[PDB]
Amino acid sequence: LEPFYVERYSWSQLKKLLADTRKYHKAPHDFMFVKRNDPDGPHSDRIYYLAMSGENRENTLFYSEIPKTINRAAVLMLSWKPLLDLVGIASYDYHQGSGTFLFQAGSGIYHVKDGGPQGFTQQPLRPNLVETSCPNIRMDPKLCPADPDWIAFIHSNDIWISNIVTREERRLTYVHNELANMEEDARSAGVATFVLQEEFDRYSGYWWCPKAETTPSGGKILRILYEENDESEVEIIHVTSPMLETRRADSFRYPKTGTANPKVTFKMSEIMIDAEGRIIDVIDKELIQPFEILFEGVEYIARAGWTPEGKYAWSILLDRSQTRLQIVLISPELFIPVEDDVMERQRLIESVPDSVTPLIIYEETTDIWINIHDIFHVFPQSHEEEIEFIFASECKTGFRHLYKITSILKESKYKRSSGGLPAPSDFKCPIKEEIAITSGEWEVLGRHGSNIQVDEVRRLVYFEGTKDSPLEHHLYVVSYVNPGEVTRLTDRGYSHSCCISQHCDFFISKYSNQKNPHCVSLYKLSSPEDDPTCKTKEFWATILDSAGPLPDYTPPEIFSFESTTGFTLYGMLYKPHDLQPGKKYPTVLFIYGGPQVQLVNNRFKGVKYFRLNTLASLGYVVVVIDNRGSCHRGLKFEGAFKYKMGQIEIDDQVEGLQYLASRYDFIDLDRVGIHGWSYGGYLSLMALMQRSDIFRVAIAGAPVTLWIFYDTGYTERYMGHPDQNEQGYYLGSVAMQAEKFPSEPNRLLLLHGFLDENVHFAHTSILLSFLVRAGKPYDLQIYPQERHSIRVPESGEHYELHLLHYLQENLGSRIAALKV
Amino acid sequence: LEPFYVERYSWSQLKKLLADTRKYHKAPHDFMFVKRNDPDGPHSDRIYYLAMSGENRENTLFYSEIPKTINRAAVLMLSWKPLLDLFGIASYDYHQGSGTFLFQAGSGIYHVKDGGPQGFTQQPLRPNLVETSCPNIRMDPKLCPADPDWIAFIHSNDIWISNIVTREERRLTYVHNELANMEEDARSAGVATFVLQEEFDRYSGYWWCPKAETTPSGGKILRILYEENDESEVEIIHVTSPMLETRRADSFRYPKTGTANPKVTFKMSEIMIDAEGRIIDVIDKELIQPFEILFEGVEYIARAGWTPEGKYAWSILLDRSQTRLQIVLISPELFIPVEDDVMERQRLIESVPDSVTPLIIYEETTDIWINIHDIFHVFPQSHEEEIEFIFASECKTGFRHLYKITSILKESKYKRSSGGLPAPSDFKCPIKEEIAITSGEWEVLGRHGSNIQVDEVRRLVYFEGTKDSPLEHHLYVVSYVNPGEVTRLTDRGYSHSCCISQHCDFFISKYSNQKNPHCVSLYKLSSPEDDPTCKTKEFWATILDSAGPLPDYTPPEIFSFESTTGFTLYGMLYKPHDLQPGKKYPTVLFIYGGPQVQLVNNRFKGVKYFRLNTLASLGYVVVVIDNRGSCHRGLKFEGAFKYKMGQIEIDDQVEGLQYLASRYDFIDLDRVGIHGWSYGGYLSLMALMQRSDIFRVAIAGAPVTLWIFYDTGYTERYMGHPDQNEQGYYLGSVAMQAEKFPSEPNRLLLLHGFLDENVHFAHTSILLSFLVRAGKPYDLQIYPQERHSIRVPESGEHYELHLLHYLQENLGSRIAALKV
Repeated sequence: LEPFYVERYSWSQLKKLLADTRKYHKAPHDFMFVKRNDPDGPHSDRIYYLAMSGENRENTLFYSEIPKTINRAAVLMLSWKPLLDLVGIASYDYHQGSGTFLFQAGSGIYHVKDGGPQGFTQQPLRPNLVETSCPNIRMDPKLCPADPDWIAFIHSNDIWISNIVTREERRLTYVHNELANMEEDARSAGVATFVLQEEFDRYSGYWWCPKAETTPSGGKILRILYEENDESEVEIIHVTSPMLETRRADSFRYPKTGTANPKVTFKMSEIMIDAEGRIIDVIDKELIQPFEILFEGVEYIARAGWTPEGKYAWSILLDRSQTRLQIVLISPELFIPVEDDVMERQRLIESVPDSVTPLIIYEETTDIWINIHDIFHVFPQSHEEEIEFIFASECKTGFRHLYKITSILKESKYKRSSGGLPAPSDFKCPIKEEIAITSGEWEVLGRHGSNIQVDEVRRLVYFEGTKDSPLEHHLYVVSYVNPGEVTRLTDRGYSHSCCISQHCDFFISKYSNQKNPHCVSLYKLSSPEDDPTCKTKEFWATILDSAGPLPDYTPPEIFSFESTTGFTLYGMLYKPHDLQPGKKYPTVLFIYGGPQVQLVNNRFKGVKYFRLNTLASLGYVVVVIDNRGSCHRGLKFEGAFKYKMGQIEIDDQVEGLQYLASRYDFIDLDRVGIHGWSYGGYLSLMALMQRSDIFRVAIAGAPVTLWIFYDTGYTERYMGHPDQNEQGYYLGSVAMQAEKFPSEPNRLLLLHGFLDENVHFAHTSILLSFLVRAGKPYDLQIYPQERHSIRVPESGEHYELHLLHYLQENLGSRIAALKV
Repeated sequence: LEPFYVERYSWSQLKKLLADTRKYHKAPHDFMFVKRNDPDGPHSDRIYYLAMSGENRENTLFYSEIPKTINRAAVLMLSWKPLLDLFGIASYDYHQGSGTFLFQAGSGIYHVKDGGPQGFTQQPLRPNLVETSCPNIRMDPKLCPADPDWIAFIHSNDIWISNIVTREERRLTYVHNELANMEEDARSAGVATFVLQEEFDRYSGYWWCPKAETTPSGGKILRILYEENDESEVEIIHVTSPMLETRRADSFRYPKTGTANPKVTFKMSEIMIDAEGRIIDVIDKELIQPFEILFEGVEYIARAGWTPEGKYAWSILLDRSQTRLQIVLISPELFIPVEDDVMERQRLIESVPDSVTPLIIYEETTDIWINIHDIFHVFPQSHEEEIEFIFASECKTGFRHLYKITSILKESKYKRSSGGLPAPSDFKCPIKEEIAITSGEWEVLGRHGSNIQVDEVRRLVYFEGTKDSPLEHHLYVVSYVNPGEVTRLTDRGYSHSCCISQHCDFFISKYSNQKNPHCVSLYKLSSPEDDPTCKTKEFWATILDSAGPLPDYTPPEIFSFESTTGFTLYGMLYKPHDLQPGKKYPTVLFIYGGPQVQLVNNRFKGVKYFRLNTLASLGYVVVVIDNRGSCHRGLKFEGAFKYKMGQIEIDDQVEGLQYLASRYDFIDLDRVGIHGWSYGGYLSLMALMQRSDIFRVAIAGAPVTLWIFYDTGYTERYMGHPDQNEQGYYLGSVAMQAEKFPSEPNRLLLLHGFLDENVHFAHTSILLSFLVRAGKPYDLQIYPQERHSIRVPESGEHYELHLLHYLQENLGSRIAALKV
């Protein structure tokens, strides 16, 4: 069986090849339905959404008209109507009673009105700048749901509010100083700190109370819950400033694993507004006892918000190890004004009843980890001493499922005036009811936009899950009263990502598969008159048509194999284009292989993984395998590498590789390469360390080389604290095992964005430090202008060019074979 | 001619080859002569000196006995007797009258006596630790020459003094606070700042007055001249900290070319002491008028000290462009106490006479630049109206020569009482006499320890120079009264580094040549009875013996050629070992090429440049050429590249390369590589950029890629201010011309110490950013533990390993030909 050697192009020629194939190459999202309520008009709804409409175009608001009826013989294509007059807009708020949109576009915060009592526009509206006296950029703007005249935003790590008709502007928090350096002033209000944004996907740190309390004089009280962080004890790291001329570095509060997270607490801003819409006074309030006493054991505020009527604030709270989750109701009466005078302050503590107390309405544990999600729905309060809610969890069965829970709002055993600390269980509510709404060997999805929509009239819950296949996401519906069978609403053969109307009579799906690029289509939901539980769908219109099967892109084929570990493991195979019979080709394993990611599924890969096809076209077999630890296969599948990251993943990659090599004799196992970014770079190094017999070259992008360098939230989920897993951290850190790398050159390539604040460059430089100490060869490429991703096209072009040339010169071509 | 190809050794074989050739592998310095004064004893002198006894041992004081007579049939090897037994030392201080040594060894400052009234030890001495209350490390200790009980030192950028018998310890300056961080507190006293240490080789910023003024009470006043620096307006730069696990950078005051140098002034500390050694008071004193007014146009305090009688402080002052030098006498009466009260301060200003004024006893200019040196001898004052001194200069002829000068210390035309400002020439002293002691097309040496020694009895001056050859330094002697014949004292055929005993009856030479490793020998000076002016020498004893003609080292041969530019240029050629007939070999140009350095001379290159021989043993031609700009050829030769660094150097390299190619068939001009560090790395990049027709590969170490990033003292000397040389700065900066690099890979290797504070790593990172932008390929090696030098052995070994392997794979071997 003869070895195929790839065509040996020059650097200039490969640049041309890449530029030519690139030359040919954002979908609508954040949908919202608003009813017309016009009996004579032809339209039932107007949908609003964010999209581009061009390769080089700002992301902006559009609308389309949903007609009451359609021509069912034809296919309706909805025209995109620009909502606004002339990157861009990333998200938007809406208040339905008034029609007020609010959004940030560049530095400015703007608002328009459509769909309210004002009616529906037929032409682009003019964005109205919310004026300000704040010198710096305003971040994270939110409408007050109780009063759409008021917004809030962050300026220099403090909370501000601004009235968009009276033009009044007030600062609510005085925690940060814009003029002081960060080393001395490390406190913020209303802002999620690094670990929360990066490792829990919480981006805001303040929440409007959705209802206004009326006052005696005919005014009102608006309310804002917010987290206040003190990062004074968090370690300070320096990362190189993008302006390389300065030869300077930015300071950065980075809680590395096994060191202090920020000191956190809850606060409440109480804004008194008079009859004319003007601020009487602002009273800043704090918890009656400190956070550590009321919420024992809690490290992270994972999520937060309010109940629909604004009676209680809620929060989802994690312990340090992230094996215990608590859902806690927090009353506004737990908050007292911040007081310097101890005499007046002691009176305010004694004035608040002992009956007012935190209410832990739910608690769960696991000995794997808590995966945080966005599913949490709270029904209206039927009775004063009860609360009903839907939550999702992997803790019961090891797959994420929905549960309808009723908890009893009991007065606590603990009395505050007695002058003691509460026992752990004193705030725990008892569980009256806990019904499993779903179950099986498959999960409900709750991250990255996936959530539930609850029809309260027909008593149903729409959700996304993996019930039909782990390679496809689908829309499902089921009753939450008499949970029986689960009706799938999307068609098989594509993977779907869906949005359901607030009115529960429509859903939109963005869908694709390996062959076809992503589509976006609208579907009307119907039920037969005799049974509202039973749900059917009908195609209504196309929002975004697929480009169709692209020329010069051959998709891969999805394979599987029964692993010796007792799991089916899936993969993607790109056959090298124009197979010559009786010839064996060089192979390139592309890998990520860490938690919270699945690379192998029935989705279009011709956008993001286009260069895998380019490798196939030059004569490389390309393989991708989701090893144990990847998502969408349940908690036990995910848990396989708890305490043991780096030890198992390459066994699955090799087992899958050898499966393919037996069934396909065109795979040359003497010329295999491995490449990945972040965790993929990490495993690319482990592959070369552990299995140098199988892997000739390894190309590691932004690799974790040393787990002690990575943050608290991520590293302690999967590896625990470093003091209690000394062997796991050692075996999982490539920089502590530099002697295991080859003494042969032209096998190791390290790639790194120099400005990376996520996986610090330090990971690479310390690896290099030990490789140099151990007399080991390496190749290195730096991207001086890039962080963790590659954003500037020139850097990405150079990356791809160097990668192809490296694979050619050290793996694929005939000159590569001669170098040994 | 058939092409020779070097053997393809593996990475492991090359490591072994480098380790075997290394397996077989700091001379005596800082000499001092002390007379025995023992008529009955066998020894005339004891010599003390710093050295390293073994390979891995520390640097300490030793001594040897100089006998009154010698067996002239035999060769006396002096035995090294350890002075200390410490339960290291970079320098020491000594007081003749008392016999007190003072030195720093590690964190401690020590004192111990030998060779005065207390006698001469016959075994190692255990030193006495100086007591302190200071928490941080103490720097730059100096004995008071007027009282060996008193020492000074620096602690946290302020001057302290302490008494080694009474144990009194007083802080003299209150200019820096260690508690406040670097960003806000930028003042220091007694310390030379960055630029003056790197670019002017001044390491101290305070000078003891050599004499004590007696008080009528019975005590005395001791004085310390010092410079006070304010670095507030100097730019702050961040350099990666050596502890890579911290992921932090350290702050550094780095005055980049075209920006503010430190604000500098002179101060005077007056220490009043009572009759029995106790301090009475300390008065800190400042200049009567500001530094800028008294010393118009002066940027740099290049050198400073006192006249031997202690009457005047002196200073050598440069303007910003470093084309004007002034020697200035500064009376203690020009200093007044520092006063807050403005009325009491104006009393003190008026209490100083108008006759007391700064005295500019010498001034010179040049169209090239002033090279600062350490030669300045002031004779005793016979008349109070006159000062006689010897100074050296290149400004008269273009070569450095000694001049005896007499200046009239006149009363100035400027009066302070008049209430105006002094004009430029008001402080200039008229020149009574200016005799040239030496002359010719050759230079006197005044840097790196080269200096003069004056014999005031015989009226002679000993010096070092290039008179006999620019490839050899030799010791000479000449009269300063009736200068004529210059008598060489060292033997032709070696290059010498010498020092003369204070008593002018002995000199020591460290000498070597191309064939023989370095030796150190003692020679006795004497005169014939008929003429004290005449000096002869005789070999007395060896201090450090030769290793002998070194096994497995083959030295190069020095050559020269008559350049088209009108100068003879010198070079070194390493012929390949086992030179086959009718074959041509790959060539490696090693380069520095910047100012203040000469690579080609008659010295042993088998230690520092041992690996050039190793390259020749593998079959490489190695060439080194001293292009125009290199030192030891006069100021006109050196000035060739003024305003245009990087534009002329490679022309000379290539001319010398073509000269060798026409005279030797074995040089294969199709396979020429270039390599150097610092300025050599810079020129290696320029070589590939400008002349890719000549040079196949370039290995750039710590390269200056961008002259705006380099400091004031160096860059502005050679290139002027950036506004006055926009094109020279552009053309001289390789990062600004990234498009000129090759589109072929395997031609450019970048080497850089990651922690380099001198040539910042940003030179590389910025070059790489432009190379990425221009789609150009590069190879990169980082040394994460190294600064500008490569100190840690592992880093050095890896560098040598990787460089050999790179040259093999991309220049020398058969695979290198097939790669193109």
